[PDB]
Amino acid sequence: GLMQFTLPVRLCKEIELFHFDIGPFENMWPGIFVYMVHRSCGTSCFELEKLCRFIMSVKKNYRRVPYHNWKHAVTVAHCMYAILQNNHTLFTDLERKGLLIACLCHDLDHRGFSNSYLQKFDHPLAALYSTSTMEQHHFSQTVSILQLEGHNIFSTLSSSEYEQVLEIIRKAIIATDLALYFGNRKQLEEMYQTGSLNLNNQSHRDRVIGLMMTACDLCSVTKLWPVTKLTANDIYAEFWAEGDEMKKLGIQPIPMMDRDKKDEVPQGQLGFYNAVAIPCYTTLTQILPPTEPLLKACRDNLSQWEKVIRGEE
Ligand SMILES: Cn1cc(-c2ccccc2)nc1C#Cc1ccc2nc(C3CC3)c(CO)n2n1
Ligand SMILES: [Mg+2]
Ligand SMILES: [Zn+2]
Repeated sequence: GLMQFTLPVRLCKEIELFHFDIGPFENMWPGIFVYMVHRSCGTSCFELEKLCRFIMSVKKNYRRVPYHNWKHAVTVAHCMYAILQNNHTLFTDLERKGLLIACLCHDLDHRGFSNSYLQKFDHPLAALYSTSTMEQHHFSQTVSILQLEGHNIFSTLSSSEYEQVLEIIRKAIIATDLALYFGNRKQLEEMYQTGSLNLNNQSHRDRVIGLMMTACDLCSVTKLWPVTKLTANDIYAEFWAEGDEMKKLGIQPIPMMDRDKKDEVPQGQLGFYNAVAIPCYTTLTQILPPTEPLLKACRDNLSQWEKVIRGEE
Protein backbone atom coordinates (compact mmCIF):
# COMPACT_ATOMS: atom_id res chain seq x y z
CA GLY A 1 0.00 0.00 0.00
CA LEU A 2 2.97 2.34 0.91
CA MET A 3 4.87 0.40 -1.92
CA GLN A 4 5.56 2.58 -5.04
CA PHE A 5 6.98 1.23 -8.30
CA THR A 6 9.86 3.54 -9.43
CA LEU A 7 11.99 3.47 -12.57
CA PRO A 8 15.55 4.58 -13.31
CA VAL A 9 15.70 8.36 -13.94
CA ARG A 10 15.92 8.21 -17.82
CA LEU A 11 12.78 5.96 -17.91
CA CYS A 12 10.95 7.97 -15.17
CA LYS A 13 11.24 11.07 -17.44
CA GLU A 14 11.06 9.51 -20.98
CA ILE A 15 7.96 7.30 -20.13
CA GLU A 16 5.80 10.47 -19.95
CA LEU A 17 6.53 11.30 -23.61
CA PHE A 18 4.51 9.84 -26.55
CA HIS A 19 7.66 8.54 -28.38
CA PHE A 20 8.99 6.43 -25.43
CA ASP A 21 10.28 2.94 -26.51
CA ILE A 22 9.97 0.32 -23.72
CA GLY A 23 13.36 -1.19 -24.51
CA PRO A 24 14.69 -4.71 -25.14
CA PHE A 25 14.56 -5.90 -21.47
CA GLU A 26 11.35 -7.99 -21.39
CA ASN A 27 11.64 -8.47 -17.59
CA MET A 28 11.12 -4.70 -17.09
CA TRP A 29 7.85 -4.54 -19.11
CA PRO A 30 5.49 -5.68 -16.25
CA GLY A 31 7.05 -3.11 -13.89
CA ILE A 32 6.65 -0.42 -16.56
CA PHE A 33 2.97 -1.38 -16.95
CA VAL A 34 2.29 -1.33 -13.16
CA TYR A 35 4.13 2.03 -12.87
CA MET A 36 1.76 3.39 -15.54
CA VAL A 37 -1.41 2.00 -13.82
CA HIS A 38 -0.28 3.55 -10.47
CA ARG A 39 0.20 7.13 -11.93
CA SER A 40 -2.78 6.95 -14.39
CA CYS A 41 -5.36 5.32 -12.03
CA GLY A 42 -3.85 5.26 -8.48
CA THR A 43 -2.09 2.63 -6.30
CA SER A 44 -5.69 1.81 -5.01
CA CYS A 45 -7.13 0.76 -8.48
CA PHE A 46 -5.96 -2.92 -8.27
CA GLU A 47 -4.89 -5.41 -5.58
CA LEU A 48 -1.16 -5.63 -6.47
CA GLU A 49 -1.02 -9.52 -5.96
CA LYS A 50 -4.03 -9.84 -8.42
CA LEU A 51 -2.59 -7.32 -10.97
CA CYS A 52 0.82 -9.10 -11.13
CA ARG A 53 -0.90 -12.48 -11.56
CA PHE A 54 -3.13 -10.97 -14.33
CA ILE A 55 -0.11 -9.34 -16.15
CA MET A 56 1.82 -12.67 -16.08
CA SER A 57 -1.18 -14.69 -17.40
CA VAL A 58 -1.71 -12.09 -20.18
CA LYS A 59 2.01 -12.28 -21.13
CA LYS A 60 1.86 -16.14 -21.21
CA ASN A 61 -1.07 -15.94 -23.72
CA TYR A 62 0.85 -13.73 -26.25
CA ARG A 63 2.79 -15.86 -28.76
CA ARG A 64 6.34 -15.46 -30.08
CA VAL A 65 5.38 -13.94 -33.46
CA PRO A 66 7.56 -11.16 -34.96
CA TYR A 67 5.17 -8.19 -34.31
CA HIS A 68 1.81 -9.11 -32.60
CA ASN A 69 3.60 -10.05 -29.37
CA TRP A 70 3.90 -9.11 -25.70
CA LYS A 71 6.10 -6.06 -26.56
CA HIS A 72 3.33 -4.75 -28.92
CA ALA A 73 0.82 -5.06 -26.03
CA VAL A 74 2.94 -3.05 -23.57
CA THR A 75 3.83 -0.46 -26.30
CA VAL A 76 0.08 0.10 -27.12
CA ALA A 77 -0.72 0.45 -23.33
CA HIS A 78 2.13 3.01 -22.92
CA CYS A 79 0.66 5.18 -25.75
CA MET A 80 -2.79 4.95 -24.05
CA TYR A 81 -0.96 5.99 -20.81
CA ALA A 82 0.48 9.14 -22.46
CA ILE A 83 -2.91 10.09 -23.95
CA LEU A 84 -4.66 9.63 -20.57
CA GLN A 85 -2.00 11.65 -18.63
CA ASN A 86 -2.07 14.58 -21.15
CA ASN A 87 -5.95 14.69 -20.89
CA HIS A 88 -6.32 14.27 -17.05
CA THR A 89 -9.85 15.59 -16.53
CA LEU A 90 -11.73 14.13 -19.60
CA PHE A 91 -12.02 10.48 -18.44
CA THR A 92 -13.87 8.50 -15.75
CA ASP A 93 -12.18 6.47 -12.95
CA LEU A 94 -13.58 3.38 -14.84
CA GLU A 95 -12.30 4.48 -18.28
CA ARG A 96 -8.73 4.95 -16.94
CA LYS A 97 -8.96 1.41 -15.31
CA GLY A 98 -10.48 -0.33 -18.37
CA LEU A 99 -8.47 1.32 -21.18
CA LEU A 100 -4.91 0.41 -19.97
CA ILE A 101 -6.15 -3.20 -19.45
CA ALA A 102 -7.91 -3.19 -22.84
CA CYS A 103 -4.60 -2.18 -24.54
CA LEU A 104 -2.49 -4.87 -22.71
CA CYS A 105 -5.10 -7.45 -23.79
CA HIS A 106 -6.05 -6.09 -27.26
CA ASP A 107 -4.11 -8.75 -29.30
CA LEU A 108 -4.26 -11.74 -26.86
CA ASP A 109 -3.35 -15.09 -28.50
CA HIS A 110 -2.70 -13.46 -31.92
CA ARG A 111 -1.17 -15.93 -34.42
CA GLY A 112 0.38 -13.37 -36.82
CA PHE A 113 -2.42 -13.72 -39.44
CA SER A 114 -5.16 -11.28 -40.60
CA ASN A 115 -8.92 -11.89 -40.27
CA SER A 116 -8.80 -12.38 -44.11
CA TYR A 117 -6.36 -15.35 -43.88
CA LEU A 118 -8.51 -16.96 -41.08
CA GLN A 119 -11.56 -16.73 -43.47
CA LYS A 120 -9.75 -18.10 -46.55
CA PHE A 121 -8.17 -20.92 -44.46
CA ASP A 122 -11.65 -21.63 -42.92
CA HIS A 123 -10.22 -21.45 -39.39
CA PRO A 124 -12.79 -22.47 -36.73
CA LEU A 125 -12.53 -18.93 -35.24
CA ALA A 126 -14.01 -17.53 -38.56
CA ALA A 127 -17.13 -19.75 -38.10
CA LEU A 128 -17.56 -18.60 -34.44
CA TYR A 129 -17.04 -14.85 -35.32
CA SER A 130 -17.92 -13.72 -38.93
CA THR A 131 -16.49 -10.19 -38.46
CA SER A 132 -13.63 -8.73 -36.40
CA THR A 133 -12.62 -12.43 -36.03
CA MET A 134 -9.34 -12.05 -34.06
CA GLU A 135 -10.71 -9.06 -32.06
CA GLN A 136 -13.73 -11.00 -30.69
CA HIS A 137 -11.22 -13.78 -29.88
CA HIS A 138 -8.92 -11.30 -28.03
CA PHE A 139 -11.87 -10.07 -25.90
CA SER A 140 -12.87 -13.73 -25.28
CA GLN A 141 -9.29 -14.49 -24.05
CA THR A 142 -9.46 -11.38 -21.80
CA VAL A 143 -12.69 -12.63 -20.11
CA SER A 144 -11.07 -16.14 -19.69
CA ILE A 145 -7.98 -14.79 -17.88
CA LEU A 146 -10.19 -12.46 -15.73
CA GLN A 147 -12.14 -15.63 -14.57
CA LEU A 148 -9.00 -17.56 -13.52
CA GLU A 149 -8.78 -17.79 -9.70
CA GLY A 150 -6.81 -14.92 -8.07
CA HIS A 151 -7.04 -12.97 -11.42
CA ASN A 152 -10.18 -10.77 -10.97
CA ILE A 153 -8.44 -7.36 -10.77
CA PHE A 154 -11.97 -5.82 -10.92
CA SER A 155 -13.38 -7.86 -7.90
CA THR A 156 -13.83 -4.65 -5.73
CA LEU A 157 -16.22 -3.00 -8.35
CA SER A 158 -20.07 -3.00 -7.94
CA SER A 159 -21.95 -5.51 -10.11
CA SER A 160 -22.77 -2.68 -12.61
CA GLU A 161 -19.37 -0.88 -12.57
CA TYR A 162 -17.94 -4.38 -13.41
CA GLU A 163 -20.40 -4.58 -16.36
CA GLN A 164 -19.60 -0.98 -17.59
CA VAL A 165 -15.77 -1.70 -17.40
CA LEU A 166 -16.06 -5.06 -19.38
CA GLU A 167 -18.23 -3.17 -21.94
CA ILE A 168 -15.59 -0.36 -22.30
CA ILE A 169 -12.93 -3.11 -22.79
CA ARG A 170 -15.07 -5.04 -25.34
CA LYS A 171 -15.80 -1.95 -27.52
CA ALA A 172 -12.12 -0.79 -27.07
CA ILE A 173 -10.79 -4.16 -28.30
CA ILE A 174 -13.34 -4.50 -31.19
CA ALA A 175 -12.23 -1.00 -32.38
CA THR A 176 -8.63 -2.26 -33.05
CA ASP A 177 -10.16 -3.98 -36.13
CA LEU A 178 -8.74 -1.49 -38.71
CA ALA A 179 -11.70 -2.32 -41.12
CA LEU A 180 -13.89 -0.47 -38.56
CA TYR A 181 -11.51 2.54 -38.10
CA PHE A 182 -12.27 4.24 -41.52
CA GLY A 183 -16.02 4.79 -40.92
CA ASN A 184 -15.38 5.55 -37.23
CA ARG A 185 -12.97 8.41 -38.12
CA LYS A 186 -15.28 9.75 -41.00
CA GLN A 187 -18.12 10.08 -38.44
CA LEU A 188 -15.79 11.71 -35.88
CA GLU A 189 -14.56 14.11 -38.68
CA GLU A 190 -18.19 15.13 -39.50
CA MET A 191 -19.32 15.43 -35.83
CA TYR A 192 -16.29 17.66 -34.89
CA GLN A 193 -16.67 19.89 -38.06
CA THR A 194 -20.50 20.36 -37.84
CA GLY A 195 -20.07 21.10 -34.05
CA SER A 196 -22.29 18.10 -32.96
CA LEU A 197 -19.46 16.13 -31.19
CA ASN A 198 -20.75 15.86 -27.54
CA LEU A 199 -18.60 13.96 -24.91
CA ASN A 200 -21.68 13.44 -22.60
CA ASN A 201 -23.28 11.40 -25.41
CA GLN A 202 -22.10 7.80 -24.55
CA SER A 203 -22.15 6.76 -28.31
CA HIS A 204 -19.82 9.77 -28.98
CA ARG A 205 -17.38 8.79 -26.17
CA ASP A 206 -17.39 5.26 -27.62
CA ARG A 207 -16.26 6.55 -31.06
CA VAL A 208 -13.55 8.75 -29.42
CA ILE A 209 -12.24 5.81 -27.29
CA GLY A 210 -12.35 3.83 -30.56
CA LEU A 211 -10.10 6.41 -32.29
CA MET A 212 -7.63 6.50 -29.36
CA MET A 213 -7.43 2.63 -29.67
CA THR A 214 -6.51 2.96 -33.39
CA ALA A 215 -4.01 5.72 -32.44
CA CYS A 216 -2.38 3.54 -29.73
CA ASP A 217 -2.44 0.41 -31.89
CA LEU A 218 -0.59 2.27 -34.69
CA CYS A 219 1.83 4.19 -32.32
CA SER A 220 4.95 2.50 -33.85
CA VAL A 221 4.68 5.17 -36.67
CA THR A 222 4.97 7.90 -33.89
CA LYS A 223 8.40 6.80 -32.60
CA LEU A 224 11.94 7.95 -33.45
CA TRP A 225 12.87 6.94 -37.00
CA PRO A 226 15.20 4.01 -36.01
CA VAL A 227 12.39 2.44 -33.82
CA THR A 228 9.72 3.01 -36.57
CA LYS A 229 11.97 1.57 -39.28
CA LEU A 230 13.02 -1.59 -37.31
CA THR A 231 9.37 -2.21 -36.29
CA ALA A 232 8.41 -2.13 -40.06
CA ASN A 233 10.73 -5.22 -40.53
CA ASP A 234 8.67 -7.16 -37.89
CA ILE A 235 5.41 -5.98 -39.43
CA TYR A 236 6.42 -7.14 -42.93
CA ALA A 237 7.84 -10.50 -41.56
CA GLU A 238 4.26 -11.46 -40.49
CA PHE A 239 2.64 -10.12 -43.67
CA TRP A 240 5.10 -12.03 -45.93
CA ALA A 241 4.63 -15.26 -43.85
CA GLU A 242 0.86 -14.68 -44.36
CA GLY A 243 1.53 -14.28 -48.11
CA ASP A 244 3.48 -17.53 -48.18
CA GLU A 245 0.40 -19.17 -46.56
CA MET A 246 -1.94 -17.57 -49.14
CA LYS A 247 0.24 -19.06 -51.93
CA LYS A 248 0.06 -22.51 -50.19
CA LEU A 249 -3.80 -22.27 -50.40
CA GLY A 250 -3.41 -21.47 -54.21
CA ILE A 251 -4.07 -17.66 -53.92
CA GLN A 252 -1.83 -14.76 -55.13
CA PRO A 253 -1.59 -12.61 -52.00
CA ILE A 254 -1.93 -8.79 -52.29
CA PRO A 255 1.49 -7.18 -52.94
CA MET A 256 1.71 -5.96 -49.25
CA MET A 257 2.10 -9.67 -48.30
CA ASP A 258 4.23 -10.81 -51.30
CA ARG A 259 7.91 -11.05 -50.22
CA ASP A 260 8.75 -11.09 -53.98
CA LYS A 261 7.56 -7.42 -54.05
CA LYS A 262 9.84 -6.16 -51.11
CA ASP A 263 11.30 -3.43 -53.45
CA GLU A 264 7.84 -1.56 -53.30
CA VAL A 265 7.90 -1.24 -49.40
CA PRO A 266 8.68 2.54 -49.33
CA GLN A 267 5.63 3.40 -51.57
CA GLY A 268 3.35 1.09 -49.44
CA GLN A 269 4.49 2.88 -46.24
CA LEU A 270 3.51 6.19 -48.03
CA GLY A 271 0.01 4.90 -48.85
CA PHE A 272 -0.33 3.70 -45.24
CA TYR A 273 0.80 7.06 -43.66
CA ASN A 274 -1.44 9.04 -46.17
CA ALA A 275 -4.52 6.69 -46.08
CA VAL A 276 -4.37 5.53 -42.38
CA ALA A 277 -1.88 7.06 -39.91
CA ILE A 278 -2.00 10.83 -40.74
CA PRO A 279 -5.81 10.97 -40.94
CA CYS A 280 -5.96 9.04 -37.62
CA TYR A 281 -3.64 11.41 -35.70
CA THR A 282 -5.15 14.53 -37.46
CA THR A 283 -8.76 13.73 -36.27
CA LEU A 284 -7.34 12.64 -32.86
CA THR A 285 -5.47 15.99 -32.39
CA GLN A 286 -8.69 17.88 -33.45
CA ILE A 287 -10.70 16.11 -30.70
CA LEU A 288 -7.90 15.94 -28.07
CA PRO A 289 -5.42 18.76 -28.68
CA PRO A 290 -2.61 17.65 -26.30
CA THR A 291 -2.09 14.48 -28.54
CA GLU A 292 -0.46 16.70 -31.23
CA PRO A 293 3.02 15.16 -30.64
CA LEU A 294 1.66 11.86 -32.13
CA LEU A 295 0.67 13.77 -35.33
CA LYS A 296 3.99 15.67 -35.41
CA ALA A 297 6.03 12.41 -34.96
CA CYS A 298 3.90 10.56 -37.61
CA ARG A 299 4.50 13.39 -40.17
CA ASP A 300 8.29 13.24 -39.36
CA ASN A 301 8.30 9.45 -40.14
CA LEU A 302 6.25 10.05 -43.35
CA SER A 303 9.03 12.45 -44.41
CA GLN A 304 11.68 9.77 -43.52
CA TRP A 305 9.87 7.29 -45.89
CA GLU A 306 9.83 10.05 -48.59
CA LYS A 307 13.64 10.27 -48.08
CA VAL A 308 13.95 6.47 -48.50
CA ILE A 309 12.16 6.67 -51.90
CA ARG A 310 14.43 9.55 -53.16
CA GLY A 311 17.43 7.21 -52.45
CA GLU A 312 18.68 9.73 -49.71
CA GLU A 313 18.70 6.46 -47.59
C1 LIG B 1 -0.69 -0.47 -47.62
N1 LIG B 1 0.59 -1.07 -47.93
C2 LIG B 1 1.00 -1.61 -49.11
C3 LIG B 1 2.30 -2.07 -48.91
C4 LIG B 1 3.24 -2.73 -49.90
C5 LIG B 1 2.84 -2.95 -51.20
C6 LIG B 1 3.71 -3.56 -52.10
C7 LIG B 1 4.99 -3.95 -51.70
C8 LIG B 1 5.41 -3.72 -50.41
C9 LIG B 1 4.53 -3.09 -49.52
N2 LIG B 1 2.65 -1.81 -47.63
C10 LIG B 1 1.60 -1.21 -47.02
C11 LIG B 1 1.55 -0.79 -45.57
C12 LIG B 1 1.97 -1.96 -44.73
C13 LIG B 1 1.62 -1.70 -43.28
C14 LIG B 1 0.39 -2.23 -42.68
C15 LIG B 1 0.06 -2.01 -41.29
C16 LIG B 1 1.00 -1.23 -40.51
N3 LIG B 1 0.99 -0.85 -39.21
C17 LIG B 1 2.13 -0.09 -39.01
C18 LIG B 1 2.55 0.51 -37.69
C19 LIG B 1 1.44 0.52 -36.73
C20 LIG B 1 2.57 -0.44 -36.56
C21 LIG B 1 2.88 -0.02 -40.21
C22 LIG B 1 4.18 0.68 -40.38
O1 LIG B 1 4.03 1.69 -41.30
N4 LIG B 1 2.20 -0.72 -41.15
N5 LIG B 1 2.51 -0.94 -42.48
MG1 LIG C 1 -5.16 -6.56 -33.34
ZN1 LIG D 1 -2.48 -4.43 -32.09
